[PDB]
This record gives sequence, C-alpha cells and structure tokens, in this order.
Amino acid sequence: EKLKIGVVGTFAIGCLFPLLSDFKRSYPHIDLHISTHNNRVDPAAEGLDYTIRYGGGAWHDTDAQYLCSALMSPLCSPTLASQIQTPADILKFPLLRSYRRDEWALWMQTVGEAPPSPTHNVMVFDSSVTMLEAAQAGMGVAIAPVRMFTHLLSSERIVQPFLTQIDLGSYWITRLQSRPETPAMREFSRWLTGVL
Amino acid sequence: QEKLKIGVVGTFAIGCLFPLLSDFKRSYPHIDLHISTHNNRVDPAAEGLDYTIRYGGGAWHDTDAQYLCSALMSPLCSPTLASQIQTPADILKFPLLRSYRRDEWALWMQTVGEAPPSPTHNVMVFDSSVTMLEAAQAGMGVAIAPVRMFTHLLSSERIVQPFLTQIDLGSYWITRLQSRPETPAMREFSRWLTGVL
Repeated sequence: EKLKIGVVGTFAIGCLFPLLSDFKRSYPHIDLHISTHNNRVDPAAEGLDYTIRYGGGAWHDTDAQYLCSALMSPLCSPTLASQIQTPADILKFPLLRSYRRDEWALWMQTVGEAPPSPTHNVMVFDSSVTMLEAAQAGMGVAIAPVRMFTHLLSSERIVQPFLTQIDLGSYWITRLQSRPETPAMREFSRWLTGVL
Repeated sequence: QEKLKIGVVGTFAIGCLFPLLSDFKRSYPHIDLHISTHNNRVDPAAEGLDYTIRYGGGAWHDTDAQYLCSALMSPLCSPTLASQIQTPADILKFPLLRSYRRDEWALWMQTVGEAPPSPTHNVMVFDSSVTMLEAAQAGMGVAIAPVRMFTHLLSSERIVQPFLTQIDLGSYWITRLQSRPETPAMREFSRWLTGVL
C-alpha cells in the first residue's frame, strides 16, 4: 500500500515527523513516501496523493481538510531578546518574513503600533525553517507559527518576546479533485486529524 | 541608493552568506541589498532578481553563471546514529535523507566501495538541505549535504560527519540572466563575495 505525501517543511519538522513512529506501529502495512516543499507545490506534477500545506483552504480544484492552527508571533535569539522590551524595539533589528502579504504590518497593528517603514531592512524567506535558522544566528526578528518551533523554545535557542499572536492561515491536508482517494489515504487522514 | 535584489538558495544563505552579510553592509553602505531565499527552484525573471545564488552545474538556459565555491557532499547524522555507525554499510541501518536531485546515495556508496542501496530502502525527499539537516538532528535518518554549509551544526556537535569521503554533484554559482543588465552595485557585490570566498 503506497501513500505519497508532500509536506510543507515546517510542518514536517515541527509536527509530523515526531508522529510518524505512531503511524508506523498503528498501520505497519502502509508504505509512506514523504517529500517536503516550501508551500509552493504542484501536486499533479509531483504525483502526490495528499499535500500538507499552509494557507486558507481555498485551492482551485482542491478539497482541503483542516488540520491545525498556525498562530504566529515574533521569535528571536536570546541575544536580540535581551534588547527587546517593547514591540517598537523589534524595529531596532531587521525583519524576517515570508513571501506572503502583511505579516509584520498586521502584527504591529494588532498590538497597537504603527506598521514598519516601507524601507525597513527586511529579508524574505521561502521556508519558516530557514527563517528560524537565520533568527537563531541573530540576523533579525522572525515571525512564524510558534507551535512548529517548540523544540527551539524548549531548548532555549529561540525566544518569543510577546504573547500576541496573529492568524494568517492554518495547516491543511489537501487532495486534487480529479485525484482518486484510497483506503491508505483515509487511514492516514483519519490518523493525523485524530492526533491533532 | 543603489538597489540590489538577490535570491539565495537557503543552504548557502545560512551556511555561508548570512555570516558575512554585516561585512558587505559596512563596506558598501551605499547599496540597498534585498535578500530572498529559495529552495533552488527559482524564476529570476519573475522575482525580478539581479543575481541568483544557486546550486548546480553552471549551465542554465540563457544564463551567465559565475563559480562561487565547491559543495562537496558527505553523510551527516545526529550524535546518536553516529554511535551506531562504524562502517559505511552501517548507514543502511537507517532511513536515507536525499534531495530531489539524482543519485546522491548511489554515487556516495559507489565511491566508498559499497553496493547501491536497496530500491525499497526507506528514503525521505527534501527540497532543502536546511530542512534535511533538521530532520537528521532529530534522528529521522542520515543526511547527505554540502559539509562546508553546516559548519555551525558540526562545531556545536548537533551533527556528525562519520566519514571523510566526499563527492561533487554540483557547486554554488552566482547567476545573471543574459538579458539582465549588469549594474555597478552588482559588480561590487559579486566581487566582494568571490573575494571573501
């Protein structure tokens, strides 16, 4: 039984991979082919059964099932965190963002500050995993889904300076419309939505 | 005042470029550098990039590619799996982590004089060596990746290189579309970078 799943790398690392030994013992008859992507994925061209991705749940020709929330907050190194006492202090440093719209402007507005200047030093990332590597090394303040990075928080490599969160999308497991479903697919789906 | 947009494959960004970035900013305060990362599949024309830093053989369609540095690849794994690996064949006690590119474990095993891995061997595919190496730190399997790009993980002992044997399946290049003008800010950057490397 062959199940091929493309997984946004953040989710693979922060959520799924720790859980795959559970899906091993509980369904030892399914041969899981896992590939990662940077949330830009052509499931048809890649021959994926399922796709795990980040966003709002509205993809053309695609049936999406919600998996879990992806609430974002500033994350930074302990070195930078020690110089950050209020949200405006974040603007002492470069901002790290994704290719998606509005992340820093929405977060700043949400906690009652003005958006950053349009010419603030920013670096754009295709993957939150790379973003948080940059942040660990002090390249700037990241904004990403806190729940995918608890291994850095608990190990103290990253700090979350503020409680406020924003919600610019969630994690979805999705299937192309024209894509036949299967029993291994249902069993994974069921198992994963289950644990979350 | 002079603007420069560069897209960088993530591995290179983390393992090489970003640690040097402060030096470029100091030295060339008059250049406004806009950095983005990619996972080595990138459309420079669509993203409006001046330069693309990427991994490969140096020959992309209608592209001028300058050599940056070598990217010799060797198995990398957590300290825990390393403790169970004394010979290359021990690697196959564990799942293999690979990229979308062809033949990395086939070539490396050939090179150390071992048989190819089973075609049914447990393998996970990664779009990024950064993501690959996160997975290896967590013991998902054994990575193979450009060793010189993970000096931070090696020296901090989060990752181990059990064997010195290393293979060339491409290098890092800084590339420019032939149709893209080269500006003064571009010349200064690629000269600064090829220099520091």
